[PDB]
Amino acid sequence: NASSGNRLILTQELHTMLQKHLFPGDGKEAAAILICNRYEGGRLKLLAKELILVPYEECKSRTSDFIAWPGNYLEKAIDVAEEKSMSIILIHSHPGGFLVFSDTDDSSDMQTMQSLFQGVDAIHGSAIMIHSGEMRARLYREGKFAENVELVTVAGDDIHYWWDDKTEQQLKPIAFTSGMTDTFQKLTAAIIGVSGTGSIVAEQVARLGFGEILLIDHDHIEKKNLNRILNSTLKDALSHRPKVDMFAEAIRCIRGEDISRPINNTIFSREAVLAAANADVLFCCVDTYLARMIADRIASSFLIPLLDVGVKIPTHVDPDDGRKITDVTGRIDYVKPGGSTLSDRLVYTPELIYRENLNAEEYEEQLEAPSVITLNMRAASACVSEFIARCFPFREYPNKRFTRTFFSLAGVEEDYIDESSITQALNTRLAVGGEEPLLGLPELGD
Amino acid sequence: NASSGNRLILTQELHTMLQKHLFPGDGKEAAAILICNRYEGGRLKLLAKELILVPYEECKSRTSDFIAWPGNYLEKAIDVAEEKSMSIILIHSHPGGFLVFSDTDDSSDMQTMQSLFQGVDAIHGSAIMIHSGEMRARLYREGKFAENVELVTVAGDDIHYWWDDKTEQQLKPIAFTSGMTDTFQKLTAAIIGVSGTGSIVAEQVARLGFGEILLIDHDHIEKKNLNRILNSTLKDALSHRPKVDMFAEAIRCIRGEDISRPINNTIFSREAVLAAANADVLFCCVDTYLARMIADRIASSFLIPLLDVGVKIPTHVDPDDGRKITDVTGRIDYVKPGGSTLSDRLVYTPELIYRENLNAEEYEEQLEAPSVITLNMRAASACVSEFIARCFPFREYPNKRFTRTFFSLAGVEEDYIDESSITQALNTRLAVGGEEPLLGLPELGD
Ligand code: NA
Ligand code: NA
Ligand SMILES: [Zn+2]
Ligand SMILES: [Zn+2]
Repeated sequence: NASSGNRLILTQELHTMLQKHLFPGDGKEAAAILICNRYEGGRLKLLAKELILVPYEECKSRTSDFIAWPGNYLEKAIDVAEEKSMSIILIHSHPGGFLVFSDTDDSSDMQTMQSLFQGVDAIHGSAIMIHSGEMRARLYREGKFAENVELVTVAGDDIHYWWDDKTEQQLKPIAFTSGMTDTFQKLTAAIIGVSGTGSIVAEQVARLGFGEILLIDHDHIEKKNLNRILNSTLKDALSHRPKVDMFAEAIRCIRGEDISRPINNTIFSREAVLAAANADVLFCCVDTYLARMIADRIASSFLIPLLDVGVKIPTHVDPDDGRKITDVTGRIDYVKPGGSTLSDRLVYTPELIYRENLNAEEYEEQLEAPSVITLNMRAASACVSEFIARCFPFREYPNKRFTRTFFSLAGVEEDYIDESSITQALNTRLAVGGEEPLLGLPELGD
Repeated sequence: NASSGNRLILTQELHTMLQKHLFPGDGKEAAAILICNRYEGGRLKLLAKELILVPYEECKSRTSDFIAWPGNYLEKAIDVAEEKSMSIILIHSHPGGFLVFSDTDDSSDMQTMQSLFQGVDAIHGSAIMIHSGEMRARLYREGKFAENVELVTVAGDDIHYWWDDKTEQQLKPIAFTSGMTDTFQKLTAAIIGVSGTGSIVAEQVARLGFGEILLIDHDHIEKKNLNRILNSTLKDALSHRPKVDMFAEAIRCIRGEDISRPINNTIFSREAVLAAANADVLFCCVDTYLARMIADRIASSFLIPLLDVGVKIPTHVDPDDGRKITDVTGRIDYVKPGGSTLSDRLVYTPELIYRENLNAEEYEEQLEAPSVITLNMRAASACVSEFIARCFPFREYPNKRFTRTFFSLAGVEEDYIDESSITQALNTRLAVGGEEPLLGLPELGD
């Protein structure tokens, strides 16, 4: 499938360190080793986890077109990878060259990939980088060539997609053009919540040409939903139709192809998490602290960029006038793997999740923003535009300045927070993939 | 129908003058006369055109609960109305009172309405105002009571809807609540252009609960349209389905009721103009100078508030990088009857319309914003929110400050222009209704 391609994902931080080591300035090849976890869902994703730099002095020969792999650094990589059968990717630079593997590279790989597989029974591979930072990679199974990596990607402040070469033109597209659609057609988007905002995110993702669209929601269409959920009908409400099934069918009719994957479940489930982990981008549109935390942990664990959107209309009672709107607000948060998280930004806290679960049990035992499509659309359009701006930069300022966006329609103000202003906690789950218990939550354990 | 109610429409300027005369501060009743044109479409609309203030000194008696109508001012009103059979509305104030017609008012009307009809064979009526400016009115046919006016309205910087009293609660609703839906259910919206922006405007108007939705467009769904037009399907494109018929059917399914009126024609037609003139609000979403001028003239002629929206993505070729986005922009203009127009704001000019028509003929004889739903949604959501903000004020600043809105997503700036900063030309077509040739354009003549 156009939505079954494999992935090698590096964090921005690891990629920056790698590029700096591979291009010291003397124009000679240099070497490094990436040790990766894997997620083997509908597509294979290699998740860069550890980096070993091969010192220049340790390489018996370094020239502008060759580097000798010191055997003991292969062994050091085997020693890191052995316990969890991690994938080992050997990387070298092509200063003054091109992103093409040479005959020497092929013949070297034939030797080194057999050594790596004898050390660790796992998929391994090799990669090359040019000075710009762009990479190509390929994988070897049982120590013998299997396949190129379709996509090497880094979701930084800007999102970088480096595609395996084809005979067709593959220039980076400009925002809002048809090359944009070409990129999106090879990507998978996950919509968490087919909500007031999420149905609008999903509509845009569909019409922008994304190749696979996961829809995650356990809720149903109701009469109260009809003022907000795109594509929903009165008939849908009268049969309490699941939101994900309604929207999957809409996408099928819009696109002429069954490219949506409806998951009728809460995001707090093994089913939803394992499906979402396959995606190339997460859009979190569920207005609970729990859901935002799950999305946060998926994004870190599986190295997926995350866009989180919320809106609010707080009200108060005025002594003289009665109930009044207090404010009308929206928030868009972009989270890059290894950058500050939703937790760091206090979008949720342990206490807020605790109180929210208690209140849900109180509401269960016992058993103001009613018409808000305009606000939902104002926020959801900004949310998807943020993804476009990071894939195909078009703003007059660096994308890092817009890491958080807050707007008020009552105060007619919009403010931006730069990534560098956000304190970061230690991120223990980065690139751990599906290590059990899933996301560190025993409730999701196997 | 809930969409067949009649209307008495005053301009903000006339209403302000009327209220000032009716409430000089001595707490005694005062009197004035409104002379109105009419539009008799699917609903009767009285369009306030001229105002005669009855001087306090000319009234034989003025008390806190009575005023004597001087007969010669009825004759002056007859003399103004005679040529074009205009409707005459007698207005007096209720200082310290309520918006209820008294027995004295009923008995007075029985006399004066017969005199008015003997003078001018037309519908006439009477109205009352309290100090706040709120009004009630009723109409007399052949000089005898016929019916109350369902809605007296002034579209100023704020939009005022004064509804005929019912046994049910009728408090002014707060933005984004259910009372909002109650107001909208009695209104007619006209969507000019079921375009990238117009289909999103129409979707919001539908789900917000508007009672009647006119859709005006001659264009069809095509494959190139599927990345932008809400509710459109591949099947729609394969049969080149008219946009208005596609969207009318969507609205029927969404709302469970056939409340849309699809007009498969250009706005530059007698059919479209006469349909639009029935509306309570115009949304202009067609990106031609001609269409914006027609909408401008409809709004002035029939006293309809107008929201005009456009977006642009100018591009340029960079010597070093190739084609680049120059800017990514949107514009929302609110036009109130008697306020500055789209012409005043140079949204179109005679020269721009002339050149546009020549280029269309050049293109005819001979025979960059391709994927832009996110921008269309960002602009269309702001456009409908602007209507909400003026009907149910919720901003921390006066609505007049936001008469024009300009935003750039590339420069990350949004600017507002106040009505008071815009120069106004003489507005010769204000409240002339369907005087021929329609809109002053011989091409639309009968
Ligand atoms: Na970090
Ligand atoms: Na004027
Ligand atoms: Zn090489
Ligand atoms: Zn009275």
